[PDB]
Amino acid sequence: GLFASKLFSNLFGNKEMRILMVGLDGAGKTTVLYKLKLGEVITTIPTIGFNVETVQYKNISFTVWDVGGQDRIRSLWRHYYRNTEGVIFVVDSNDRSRIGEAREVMQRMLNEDELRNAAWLVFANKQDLPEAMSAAEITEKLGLHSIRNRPWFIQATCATSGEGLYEGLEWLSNSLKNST
Ligand SMILES: Nc1nc2c(ncn2[C@@H]2O[C@H](COP(=O)(O)OP(=O)(O)O)[C@@H](O)[C@H]2O)c(=O)[nH]1
Repeated sequence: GLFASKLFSNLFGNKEMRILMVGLDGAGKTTVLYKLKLGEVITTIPTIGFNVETVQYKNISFTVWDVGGQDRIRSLWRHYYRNTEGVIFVVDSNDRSRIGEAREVMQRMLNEDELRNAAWLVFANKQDLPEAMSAAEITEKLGLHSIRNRPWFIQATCATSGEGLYEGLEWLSNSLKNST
Protein backbone atom coordinates (compact mmCIF):
# COMPACT_ATOMS: atom_id res chain seq x y z
CA GLY A 1 0.00 0.00 0.00
CA LEU A 2 2.68 2.49 1.02
CA PHE A 3 6.20 1.09 0.65
CA ALA A 4 8.64 3.94 1.27
CA SER A 5 5.68 6.33 1.25
CA LYS A 6 6.04 7.33 -2.41
CA LEU A 7 2.37 8.20 -2.86
CA PHE A 8 -0.69 7.89 -0.62
CA SER A 9 -2.64 4.87 -1.85
CA ASN A 10 -6.38 4.26 -1.51
CA LEU A 11 -6.57 0.47 -1.85
CA PHE A 12 -8.72 -0.75 1.05
CA GLY A 13 -10.22 -3.87 -0.51
CA ASN A 14 -9.52 -7.28 1.00
CA LYS A 15 -12.47 -9.50 0.11
CA GLU A 16 -10.26 -12.58 -0.31
CA MET A 17 -7.81 -12.41 -3.22
CA ARG A 18 -5.33 -15.02 -4.48
CA ILE A 19 -3.64 -14.37 -7.82
CA LEU A 20 -2.25 -17.44 -9.58
CA MET A 21 -0.37 -17.83 -12.87
CA VAL A 22 -2.23 -20.08 -15.31
CA GLY A 23 -1.51 -20.76 -18.96
CA LEU A 24 0.85 -22.48 -21.38
CA ASP A 25 4.41 -23.33 -20.35
CA GLY A 26 7.10 -20.85 -21.32
CA ALA A 27 4.47 -18.09 -21.49
CA GLY A 28 6.63 -16.05 -19.12
CA LYS A 29 5.86 -17.21 -15.59
CA THR A 30 9.57 -17.36 -14.78
CA THR A 31 10.17 -13.70 -15.61
CA VAL A 32 6.92 -12.57 -13.98
CA LEU A 33 7.61 -14.71 -10.91
CA TYR A 34 10.81 -12.80 -10.18
CA LYS A 35 8.91 -9.54 -10.68
CA LEU A 36 6.47 -10.48 -7.91
CA LYS A 37 9.53 -10.94 -5.65
CA LEU A 38 8.08 -14.23 -4.35
CA GLY A 39 6.62 -13.69 -0.89
CA GLU A 40 6.99 -17.02 0.90
CA VAL A 41 9.22 -19.37 -1.07
CA ILE A 42 7.41 -22.70 -0.87
CA THR A 43 8.12 -25.84 -2.90
CA THR A 44 5.69 -28.76 -2.94
CA ILE A 45 4.67 -31.67 -5.16
CA PRO A 46 1.02 -32.79 -5.66
CA THR A 47 1.95 -36.18 -7.13
CA ILE A 48 4.48 -38.15 -9.22
CA GLY A 49 6.60 -35.44 -10.86
CA PHE A 50 4.66 -32.19 -10.62
CA ASN A 51 6.42 -28.99 -9.53
CA VAL A 52 4.27 -26.25 -7.99
CA GLU A 53 5.22 -23.02 -6.22
CA THR A 54 3.30 -21.21 -3.48
CA VAL A 55 3.83 -17.83 -1.82
CA GLN A 56 1.96 -15.74 0.74
CA TYR A 57 1.85 -11.95 1.02
CA LYS A 58 0.16 -10.56 4.14
CA ASN A 59 -3.39 -11.42 3.04
CA ILE A 60 -3.17 -11.86 -0.73
CA SER A 61 -1.85 -15.27 -1.77
CA PHE A 62 -0.06 -16.20 -4.99
CA THR A 63 0.63 -19.51 -6.75
CA VAL A 64 2.36 -20.33 -10.04
CA TRP A 65 2.04 -23.49 -12.16
CA ASP A 66 1.91 -24.55 -15.81
CA VAL A 67 -0.99 -26.27 -17.57
CA GLY A 68 -1.70 -28.10 -20.81
CA GLY A 69 -3.31 -31.11 -22.46
CA GLN A 70 -0.26 -33.34 -22.19
CA ASP A 71 -0.19 -32.31 -18.52
CA ARG A 72 -1.97 -34.46 -15.94
CA ILE A 73 -4.04 -33.48 -12.91
CA ARG A 74 -4.75 -34.48 -9.30
CA SER A 75 -6.63 -33.32 -6.19
CA LEU A 76 -4.10 -30.69 -5.08
CA TRP A 77 -4.84 -28.30 -7.95
CA ARG A 78 -8.56 -28.52 -7.21
CA HIS A 79 -8.21 -27.68 -3.51
CA TYR A 80 -6.27 -24.49 -4.23
CA TYR A 81 -8.51 -23.92 -7.25
CA ARG A 82 -11.59 -22.81 -5.31
CA ASN A 83 -9.48 -21.19 -2.59
CA THR A 84 -7.85 -19.13 -5.36
CA GLU A 85 -9.37 -15.66 -5.84
CA GLY A 86 -7.17 -14.27 -8.61
CA VAL A 87 -7.01 -15.74 -12.10
CA ILE A 88 -4.36 -14.26 -14.39
CA PHE A 89 -3.71 -15.89 -17.77
CA VAL A 90 -0.35 -15.22 -19.43
CA VAL A 91 0.52 -16.40 -22.94
CA ASP A 92 3.55 -16.00 -25.20
CA SER A 93 3.24 -13.28 -27.82
CA ASN A 94 5.88 -14.99 -29.96
CA ASP A 95 4.30 -18.46 -29.71
CA ARG A 96 1.37 -18.18 -32.12
CA SER A 97 1.72 -21.84 -33.04
CA ARG A 98 0.76 -22.57 -29.43
CA ILE A 99 -1.67 -19.67 -28.94
CA GLY A 100 -4.48 -22.10 -29.61
CA GLU A 101 -3.07 -24.38 -26.95
CA ALA A 102 -3.34 -21.52 -24.48
CA ARG A 103 -6.91 -20.79 -25.57
CA GLU A 104 -7.99 -24.39 -24.97
CA VAL A 105 -6.37 -24.48 -21.54
CA MET A 106 -8.07 -21.19 -20.71
CA GLN A 107 -11.36 -22.47 -22.11
CA ARG A 108 -11.40 -25.48 -19.80
CA MET A 109 -10.14 -23.42 -16.86
CA LEU A 110 -12.77 -20.71 -17.33
CA ASN A 111 -15.41 -23.46 -17.37
CA GLU A 112 -14.93 -23.86 -13.60
CA ASP A 113 -18.20 -22.91 -11.90
CA GLU A 114 -16.16 -22.15 -8.77
CA LEU A 115 -14.16 -19.62 -10.80
CA ARG A 116 -17.17 -18.05 -12.54
CA ASN A 117 -16.97 -15.18 -10.04
CA ALA A 118 -13.18 -14.83 -10.23
CA ALA A 119 -11.46 -11.88 -11.88
CA TRP A 120 -9.78 -12.96 -15.12
CA LEU A 121 -6.94 -11.10 -16.83
CA VAL A 122 -4.87 -11.77 -19.93
CA PHE A 123 -1.28 -10.59 -20.31
CA ALA A 124 0.85 -10.62 -23.44
CA ASN A 125 4.51 -11.31 -22.68
CA LYS A 126 7.06 -10.56 -25.41
CA GLN A 127 5.96 -7.21 -26.82
CA ASP A 128 9.62 -6.21 -27.05
CA LEU A 129 10.13 -8.81 -29.77
CA PRO A 130 9.99 -7.38 -33.34
CA GLU A 131 8.03 -10.42 -34.53
CA ALA A 132 5.73 -10.59 -31.51
CA MET A 133 1.94 -10.51 -31.84
CA SER A 134 0.03 -7.44 -30.65
CA ALA A 135 -2.61 -7.53 -27.92
CA ALA A 136 -5.22 -6.81 -30.58
CA GLU A 137 -4.22 -9.68 -32.88
CA ILE A 138 -3.61 -11.88 -29.85
CA THR A 139 -6.98 -10.95 -28.39
CA GLU A 140 -8.74 -11.99 -31.59
CA LYS A 141 -6.41 -14.94 -32.19
CA LEU A 142 -6.99 -16.54 -28.79
CA GLY A 143 -10.72 -16.00 -29.16
CA LEU A 144 -10.67 -13.32 -26.48
CA HIS A 145 -13.49 -11.83 -28.52
CA SER A 146 -15.37 -15.12 -28.24
CA ILE A 147 -15.71 -14.62 -24.49
CA ARG A 148 -18.45 -12.45 -23.01
CA ASN A 149 -17.48 -8.87 -22.18
CA ARG A 150 -16.42 -8.18 -18.56
CA PRO A 151 -14.89 -11.59 -17.62
CA TRP A 152 -11.29 -10.69 -18.51
CA PHE A 153 -9.18 -7.83 -19.83
CA ILE A 154 -6.25 -7.97 -22.28
CA GLN A 155 -2.95 -6.07 -22.24
CA ALA A 156 0.30 -6.32 -24.21
CA THR A 157 3.60 -6.21 -22.32
CA CYS A 158 7.29 -7.05 -22.40
CA ALA A 159 8.63 -9.03 -19.45
CA THR A 160 12.24 -8.07 -20.22
CA SER A 161 12.03 -4.26 -20.29
CA GLY A 162 9.21 -4.27 -17.76
CA GLU A 163 7.25 -2.08 -20.17
CA GLY A 164 3.57 -2.75 -19.68
CA LEU A 165 4.07 -4.88 -16.58
CA TYR A 166 3.70 -1.98 -14.13
CA GLU A 167 0.75 -0.42 -15.97
CA GLY A 168 -0.87 -3.85 -16.15
CA LEU A 169 -0.84 -4.51 -12.41
CA GLU A 170 -1.63 -0.92 -11.49
CA TRP A 171 -4.69 -1.08 -13.74
CA LEU A 172 -5.66 -4.51 -12.40
CA SER A 173 -5.36 -3.15 -8.86
CA ASN A 174 -8.00 -0.50 -9.57
CA SER A 175 -10.48 -3.10 -10.80
CA LEU A 176 -9.79 -5.08 -7.63
CA LYS A 177 -10.11 -1.93 -5.51
CA ASN A 178 -13.65 -1.21 -6.70
CA SER A 179 -15.95 -4.15 -5.95
CA THR A 180 -19.48 -4.26 -7.37
N1 LIG B 1 11.83 -11.63 -26.21
C1 LIG B 1 11.31 -11.95 -25.02
N2 LIG B 1 11.70 -13.04 -24.39
C2 LIG B 1 11.07 -13.20 -23.20
C3 LIG B 1 10.12 -12.38 -22.62
N3 LIG B 1 9.72 -12.89 -21.39
C4 LIG B 1 10.42 -13.98 -21.26
N4 LIG B 1 11.25 -14.23 -22.31
C5 LIG B 1 12.16 -15.36 -22.47
O1 LIG B 1 11.43 -16.45 -22.98
C6 LIG B 1 11.81 -17.67 -22.28
C7 LIG B 1 10.62 -18.16 -21.49
O2 LIG B 1 10.42 -17.33 -20.35
P1 LIG B 1 9.84 -17.94 -18.99
O3 LIG B 1 9.35 -16.75 -18.05
O4 LIG B 1 10.93 -18.89 -18.34
O5 LIG B 1 8.56 -18.81 -19.44
P2 LIG B 1 7.92 -19.87 -18.42
O6 LIG B 1 8.58 -21.28 -18.78
O7 LIG B 1 6.35 -19.85 -18.68
O8 LIG B 1 8.30 -19.39 -16.95
C8 LIG B 1 13.03 -17.30 -21.45
O9 LIG B 1 14.23 -17.53 -22.17
C9 LIG B 1 12.80 -15.82 -21.16
O10 LIG B 1 14.03 -15.14 -21.00
C10 LIG B 1 9.71 -11.21 -23.31
O11 LIG B 1 8.88 -10.36 -22.96
N5 LIG B 1 10.37 -11.07 -24.53
